[PDB]
Amino acid sequence: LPEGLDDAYPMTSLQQGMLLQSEASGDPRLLHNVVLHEVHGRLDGELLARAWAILIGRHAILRTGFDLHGGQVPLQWVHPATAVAAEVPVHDLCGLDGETRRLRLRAWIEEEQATPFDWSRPPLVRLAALALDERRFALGVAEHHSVLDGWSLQSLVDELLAVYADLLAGVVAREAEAPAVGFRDYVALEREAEANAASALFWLDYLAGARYRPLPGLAEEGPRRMAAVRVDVPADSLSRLRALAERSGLPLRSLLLAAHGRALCRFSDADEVVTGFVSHGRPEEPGADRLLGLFLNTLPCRLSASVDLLDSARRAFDYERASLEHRRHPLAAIRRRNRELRLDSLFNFVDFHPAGVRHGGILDQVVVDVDVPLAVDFEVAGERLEVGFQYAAGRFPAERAEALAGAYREALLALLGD
Ligand code: NA
Ligand code: NA
Ligand code: NA
Ligand code: NA
Ligand code: NA
Ligand code: NA
Repeated sequence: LPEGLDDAYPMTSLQQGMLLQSEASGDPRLLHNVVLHEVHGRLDGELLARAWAILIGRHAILRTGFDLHGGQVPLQWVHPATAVAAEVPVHDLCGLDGETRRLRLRAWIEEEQATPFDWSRPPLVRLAALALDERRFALGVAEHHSVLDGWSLQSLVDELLAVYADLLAGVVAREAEAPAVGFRDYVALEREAEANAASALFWLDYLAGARYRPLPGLAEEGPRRMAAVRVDVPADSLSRLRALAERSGLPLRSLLLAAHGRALCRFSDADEVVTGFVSHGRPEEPGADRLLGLFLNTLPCRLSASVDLLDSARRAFDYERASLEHRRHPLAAIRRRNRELRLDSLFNFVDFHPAGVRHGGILDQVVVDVDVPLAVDFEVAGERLEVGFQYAAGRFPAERAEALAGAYREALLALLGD
C-alpha cells in the first residue's frame, strides 16, 4: 500500500464480482455505460475541466482505484485530489448537418464503449464535451458499472452542471453540507450483513422449494448482443396508479412489482417466477442520498401467479417488508449457499424526481452490455410512468421480446381495471 492515500478499504462484493466478470471477459464494452447529455449554454472547456476537478475533490469514489489481486483482499485505494487529473476533452461538431452530427455523436459513443479502463488510474469516470453550436454542447459521461449506480450518476451530472454554471456566471462554486457518512461506511455495513447469520438463513429459508425454470424462449447459449424495448404504457397510468396506491395502502413500487410478476408468469406460462429485485443499501444516515458510489444489491424475489392482482401486490409489499433488514446480505453470498439460484430477470424501480445553463435531455446512449438476460426498468420520469427492458438479443428472439412487452401492457391494464 503506497503512502499518500486519503484512504483504503475493501471493495464491495458487487464491485468485486463486476470487475471479475470484466476480467474474465476480455471486452471493454461489458458493464461500460456511455451517455451523451444535451447542455444549453456556452461551452468553456477550461471552466468545465475546473468544475470536474471540483467534483473529483468532493467525492472519494472519483479518486478511487481498484486493486483486485495486489493484496490479500481486493482493496479500494482513495488517492488525494492532487494526484487525480481532471481531463475533459473538447470536440468540435459545429457547422455540421443534422445526420452527420448524429453520426458523429454515435461514433463518440461506440469508440468510448470500446475503450478499456485502467482500474488503478482514477477517475474511473470519463467526460467529454462535444460542441454542437454556439449555444449547445453534448456532455459525454462514461463509467464502468462498478463505480456508480444510476442515482449516483444523476447526482454527479446535476452537481457538475451546477458547479459549471457557477463558474460560468463568475461566482464561487457552492457546495452541499458534508454528509455524515462516506462510502467506507457502506462497505462496513455490507461486510457485517454478509457475516450476519440470521440474514443468510433468511435468504436460505425464503428460497427453500423454489424452482428455477429458464425464461421460456431464452437460449442456453448465444453471443453478446443487446437490445431494448419500450412498453406501451396505458395513457394516464401514473396518475391512476398513484391513486390506486393511496387508496389501497400499497406503495406504487408494490403495484408495479406485482405487475412484473404477472407479466412474467403469464408470458412464461408458470405458476411462479424468481426475479431479481434491485434494492439500495445506502446507510440510513443524514446526507447518504448525496453520496456517490455503487449501493445496489439484487435480491431474489419469488412472484407467484394469481387471478387477484391486488393480493399479489399485497404479497409484494409483504416481501419488501420482510426482506428489508436483510437487503444488504450480498447476492453472491446468497448464491454461495444456494448454488441452484438463477435469476434470468431483474426488476428495477427508478424514482429520481431554471435560467442560464440547463440540461436539455439525453441525445444518445448505449444499451449496456450486461450478462443478465432480461432487465426491466419501471421509471417515474416527470408525470409519466415509463416501462421498458433490455435483453440479450443474442439469446432471446425479438418476437418473444415483443410478446413479453404485450404481457407487461396487459398487466398494467389489469391493475387499472378498464
Ligand atoms: Na439504478
Ligand atoms: Na444518466
Ligand atoms: Na407493448
Ligand atoms: Na403472454
Ligand atoms: Na447501443
Ligand atoms: Na403515465
